[PDB]
Amino acid sequence: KVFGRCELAAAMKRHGLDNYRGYSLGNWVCAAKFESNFNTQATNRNTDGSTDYGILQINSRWWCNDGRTPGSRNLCNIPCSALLSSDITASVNCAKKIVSDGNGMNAWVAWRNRCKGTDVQAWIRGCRL
Ligand SMILES: [Cl-]
Ligand SMILES: [Cl-]
Ligand code: NA
Repeated sequence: KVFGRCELAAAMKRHGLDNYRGYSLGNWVCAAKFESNFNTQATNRNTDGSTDYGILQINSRWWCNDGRTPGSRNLCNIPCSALLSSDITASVNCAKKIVSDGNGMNAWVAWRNRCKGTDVQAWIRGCRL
């Protein structure tokens, strides 16, 4: 599923990502924009052999099981395919664990490089929330 911008903002808010760990909703929408262009089916292979899955490009080295990432973990206790669903629940629940891991949203390199320190509220401007 390719979400609309305000559609995704609303779904993230309903799933409790608004201000989760202090990160306002626009931070999460911005991260999703640059990680996946709002496409739940996005996948990308990393140079280390792991793969990133879903709207927030959650990696299989630590967070989900894809059966093909040697020596990896599955700390969200989910198949990576669950992160590709039109229903964002699994991605949100795993993102909550990731963002609590110690480095906040810096876990998402693209958030650090493209969202952090910017006017992230623009990503939710105009949305009925
Ligand atoms: Cl915001
Ligand atoms: Cl933080
Ligand atoms: Na894994």
